[PDB]
Order: sequence, then structure tokens, then C-alpha cells
Amino acid sequence: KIEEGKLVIWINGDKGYNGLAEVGKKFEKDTGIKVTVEHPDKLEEKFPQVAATGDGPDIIFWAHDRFGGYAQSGLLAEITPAAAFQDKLYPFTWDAVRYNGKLIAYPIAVEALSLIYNKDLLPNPPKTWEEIPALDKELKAKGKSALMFNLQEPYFTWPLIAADGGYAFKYAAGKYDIKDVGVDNAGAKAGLTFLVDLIKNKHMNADTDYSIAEAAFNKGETAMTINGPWAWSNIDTSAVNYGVTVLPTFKGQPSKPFVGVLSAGINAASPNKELAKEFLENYLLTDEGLEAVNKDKPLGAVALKSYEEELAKDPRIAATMENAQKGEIMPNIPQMSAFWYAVRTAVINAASGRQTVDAALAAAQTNAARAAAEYKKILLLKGFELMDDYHFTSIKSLLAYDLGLTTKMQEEYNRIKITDLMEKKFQGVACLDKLIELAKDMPSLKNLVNNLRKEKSKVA
Ligand SMILES: OC[C@H]1O[C@H](O[C@H]2[C@H](O)[C@@H](O)[C@@H](O)O[C@@H]2CO)[C@H](O)[C@@H](O)[C@@H]1O
Repeated sequence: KIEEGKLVIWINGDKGYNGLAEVGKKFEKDTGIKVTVEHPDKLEEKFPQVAATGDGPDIIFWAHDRFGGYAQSGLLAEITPAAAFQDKLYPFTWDAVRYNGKLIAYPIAVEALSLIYNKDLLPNPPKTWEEIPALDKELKAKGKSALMFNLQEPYFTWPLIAADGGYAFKYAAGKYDIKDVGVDNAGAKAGLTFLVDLIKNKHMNADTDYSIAEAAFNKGETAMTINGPWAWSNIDTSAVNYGVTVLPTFKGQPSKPFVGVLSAGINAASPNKELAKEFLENYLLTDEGLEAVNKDKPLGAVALKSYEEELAKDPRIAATMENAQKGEIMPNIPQMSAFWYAVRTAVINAASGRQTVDAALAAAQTNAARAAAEYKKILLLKGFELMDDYHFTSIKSLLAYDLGLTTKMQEEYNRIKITDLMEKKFQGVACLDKLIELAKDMPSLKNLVNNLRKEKSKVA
């Protein structure tokens, strides 16, 4: 249960959660309603799990691309801002938080990656990706390096993958086509090949994550990084005179970041929906409320018109918007999760040498476009729901290592949860092949396996 009479808020650890709590303490002062701001790890994954059982926070913050999956699962309340309030934010930020005709979150700020560069190490930052290897050789001779950014999250490597023509889902006739994915076309391959060549030539290292990259740039050890507005604050505290500018071009085309709109959603199980609306609309989405958060960690280009007029004067914000206008606003469709997981696997495997570029993106393509619900439906109705409780717990014990099933998970997870985890580890037809292989030599399920063999040909 969620505690009535107060507000719990989840926001990512890289945003200004202390400034957000200052706005919460003003809310407590004015109303008597305690606001608790928390930043748990993997919150975009933790929320769907806890919210699917009526738990979790009253308000969740994340970029808009996750919210369509949350809304489709019924985890959010439809927000209804009055006409007068909607006029206070830019029309396109409302578009980012609209799903199935319903507004499903409050838009807060627009984020786009930019190139951040140390002006003392590099007064003329490169215009092209192609010239960076030469810059790195010259900089390594001084004991520095040219560029370090997070290679563990595909968000940061996407601008280069999209540059020569890679894309997520085709936008066709007013809607996203979930079957037309562009992650293994010629442009996506060319971009990822360049990234792997940057690593193979020891200009970057496959192990670099967010913490390593940020520490490297803020200690003056690398000349450039790739990050968004939240990261400016820590560079201000460090002794690095930095600039924020346009991402380098690749093969003469601009880098195309996926643009995210930081948004706040209201848990459908929250008993404090009216309080949540009051806090977001009249304490956060004000010049005073946004200023408290922005001073902690820069939000980017805020959705609130009156306050963005002041922030648009900042050159770092003009750079953020210039990069954004070369990319696109992320889709919010529920398939975006499967897209991000698939691209993450491709970038990591290619960057490490596990798979060739062509192998990694081919797998990411088919995984992103796969008919996940179709196979889950077969796995559940024609597989798990046709075996008894004794055989179900036996199968879960066989799957323990593969699905990361603790002892408690093996006792409590039901067939729907196991079906979801299984198809995510064994994508598409492979999850039917894994159950057939697992239930092969169980004489009681010979009939079950018999149909799964036919229903996997029937679906094909
Ligand atoms: O890399 C996958 C990841 O990309 C985006 O996440 C961004 C987020 O929008 C930024 O605000 C910041 O926190 O960096 C994140 C990447 O680490 C998507 O929003 C997210 O759904 C996706 O998993």
C-alpha cells in the first residue's frame, strides 16, 4: 500500500533530487503534507514491478519514452490539467506525454546530449567524428585523451548510430510502425563500426561507464565528453573551463540524439492524486520551483514558458536545443523498452568483440521488432497454464540459473511472471524452444510439448 496523506517521489540519481526536495519542503510548510524524494537504482525498472502490486511512489520522474509502457500496463493516472495550465507549457512537450489520446504525465524539461569540451585542453573542438583519432594521438603524447563518454547505455552512443541513417521505429502516416526498425540498416552499421574502431584503436575503452567518464573529464584527464544538462553542475564545481557545443558530424551528417522530455507521472494506485497534481502544477512547474531544481542540476530547456525565456539566454541551453533540433523526440510507445534493451546488447557486444557489428545489429533488429506478446501468449496459455503446480515448480527450478531465480522467487513467482522473464531471456520462438527442451523428458507433459511444437510452426 501507499501511505495516504503524504507524497513519495522517485527521480533518477543524476537529476537534482535535492532541489526537488526543497520544493517538497515548501509544500510541507504550506500544507502539512510531508514530501519524501528518493532516487532508487534502476527506478525505471523498479517502478513497473512495485506499481504492478499497488506499491511504489506517488509520483515518478523519468524521460517520456518509458511512460507509454507504464500507461499501457495501467500503472499511471490520466492527468487532467486545466486549459489555463496547459497554456503555460510549450505545446510540443504536451505531445511527448500524450498516449492513446490521454495525457499521462506532466512535462518538465527537454534534454539532449551535447559535446562538452575542456576549453584549456582543446580551444577548437572537432567538427567531425573522423578527426578525433588524430586529436587523440596528439593528446596522448601529453598524457591526456580526446574523448570519454558512457559506453554502457545506448542513449549516449545513439547519436552516432543515427547520424548516417540509423533509426528506431519508422513514423508512417501519423503513427510509429513497430515492425519497421532501422537499427541494422547501412547507416546504423556505419556508425557503430566507427565506434568499435575507436575502441579497437585504443582511443576509447569498452568498459567506460558514466562514473568513469564524468570523473575523467572533471579531473582534466580527457578533452571531451558526451553528456546532457544534468552533468553541467559537477563540471562547475570542478576546475575545468568547459564549453557545450554541437555534437561532431559523421560522414558529413549531424549526430542525431534521441531527445527526452523529463516527465512526472502519477501512480494509478496513489491515494494522493489530488495532492500530486497540486505539488506538480503549482509548486514544481513554477519559476520558483523549477529554479530550485535547476540550481541543483540543470534541467535543460524547461517546458514552462515563462522560465524557459530566461534559460534560453544561456549558451549551454542554445547548444542543447541545437543538438535537439538535429535529433528527434523519443517515441513513448511501449515497444521502446524492447528497443533500448536490444540496442544496449548490440553496442556492448560489438564494443567488447563478442559479436561483429553486423551480428550485433542483426540480433538487435530482430529482437526490437519481434512480436513479444504473441509468443508470451503462446508460452503462457499453451505451455505454463497447461502443466500442474508440481510441474511448474520443477520447471522454475530448471530455469533458476537462466532467469536469476532466487529461492524466494522460485517459491512465489507465478506463471505470468515466469512467462515474462522467460521470453525476455529467450526472445521470440526461442522461449518455446526452451520450454520444449525443458519439458521434453517429462512423460506427463508429452501432450503439452506436442502442441508447443505444432503451435510454434503454426505461429511461423
Ligand atoms: O540508454 C537507454 C536509456 O536512454 C534514456 O535514458 C537516459 C535519460 O533519458 C537521461 O535523462 C539520463 O538519465 O540518461 C539516461 C541514459 O542512461 C531513456 O530515457 C531510457 O528509457 C533508456 O533506458
